[PDB]
Parts: sequence; C-alpha cells; structure tokens
Amino acid sequence: LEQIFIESNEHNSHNQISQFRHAVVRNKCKHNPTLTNLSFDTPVYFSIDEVVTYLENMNNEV
Amino acid sequence: LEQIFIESNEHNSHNQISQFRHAVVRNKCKHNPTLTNLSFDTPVYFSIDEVVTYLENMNNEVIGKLAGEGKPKLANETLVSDRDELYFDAVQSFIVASQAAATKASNGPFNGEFDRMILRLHTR
Amino acid sequence: IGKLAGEGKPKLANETLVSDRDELYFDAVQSFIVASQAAATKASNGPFNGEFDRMILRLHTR
Repeated sequence: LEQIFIESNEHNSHNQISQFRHAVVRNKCKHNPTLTNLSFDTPVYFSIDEVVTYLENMNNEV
Repeated sequence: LEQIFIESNEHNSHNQISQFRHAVVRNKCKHNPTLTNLSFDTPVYFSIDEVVTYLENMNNEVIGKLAGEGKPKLANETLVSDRDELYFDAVQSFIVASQAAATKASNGPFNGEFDRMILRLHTR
Repeated sequence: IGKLAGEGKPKLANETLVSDRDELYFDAVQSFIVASQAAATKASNGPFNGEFDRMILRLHTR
C-alpha cells in the first residue's frame, strides 16, 4: 500500500510519509464508525479519494 | 495466560489487556484473603465466570451526568461504591442514557469495545 | 494536566502545583485525579501514559 503510490524520488517524504499514513488511519476511523476505531493495517472498507480531497483542503486552510 | 485469554489482532487490544488483567488480579485476591501480599502471576485461585460477568457488565457502562452523580446508576436508582464488588456478583441491566433531563446520563468511554471479545471468549 | 489557562502543570488530587517535575515523582507516587470532559473538570491525559504498561509489569515480575 505504501509501494504503489509513495515514491523514493520526491524529497518531500519527510513528514508526508506520516501525513498520508495518519490521514488514512483517521479517515478509516471515521468511515467505519460502528467499529471501535480504525488503524493502518485493518482490512476494513474505506474511501481514500475523500482523503485526497481532505489533503487538498488542509493544503487550502487558512 | 496472556495468549490463552487475549489476542493482539485488535488495534485497541492493549486496553482490553489492561482492564482484563486488573480485573483478574483483583478477582483472585477477592478469592484468597489470607496472605498479606500477593502478586499477579503467583499461583492462586480464580474463576472464569467472574471475569465473563464483569466484562459483560462494563460492556454496558453508563453513569449519571448530574453534579455529584458520577457513578453507574441502576434501574433501582442506587449508586455503587465500587465497580467490582457488585458487578462480579452478577450482570445487571441499567437504564438507557438519553438527553432528557430526568434521565440525563453519560456514556461509557470503554463501552462497545468488549462486545466483540466476549462472544468469542464464550465460544471457546 | 489541567486544560485551564495558567495551569500547564501536573495537577494533584488537591490541585497543588509544583514547578519541577523531578522531585515530585521521586519523592513518592502521585494520586492524580483523572479527567472528565466538563469544562470546570476538563483535563488532559499525558502522552507518556498508555504505551509503557507491558514494560512495567514485566519489570515488576523480574
């Protein structure tokens, strides 16, 4: 899951490794609220495109 | 004991471990009164059903929200000094928490986490 | 700790305030009161707590 998208070339990896991993963790927590609370490795249904949009907005926030 | 009665599959497994084992240790001191000081692992008597019942109890945790009403409230309006000494006795059914002022109540912070665990603890 | 402004400091059961974290803990164990969400009683959990349990019980065994 890290392999497909994240790449070695971009040197912006420093924090954004965690930015992405934590984004997925958190929106996992939210998208399945019936469950206790969701983490990285869990194979529980989820939508990531809205994490992309969320990245856009939190890039936009003021 | 750890792996017999707990798994690490879950993200929140660690807190289940915490409360489970605190419960079992207080349980087996509840059993053995004689010795002045006892340790967790040190062999002494305990029972499966007591843990099962306390887990089921706090799986339905509720308290009263009003000032000076911070303890789990029963159907009988009574409030309990200590969680274990009455819950381990037998599982009891508490009223619903609703925003209505008369039955103003607070949700459990740990509630809902135990429901997945207990049914498989039963199955095995 | 207490969320209250001006109390960025360990809060006791008596809510006493000690400037240095060092000598408070070495002298003896501390019976801090746990947080509840109500604003007057609202408080913050330590990031230290939650992750040290297994080490502490194994060391208690040893």
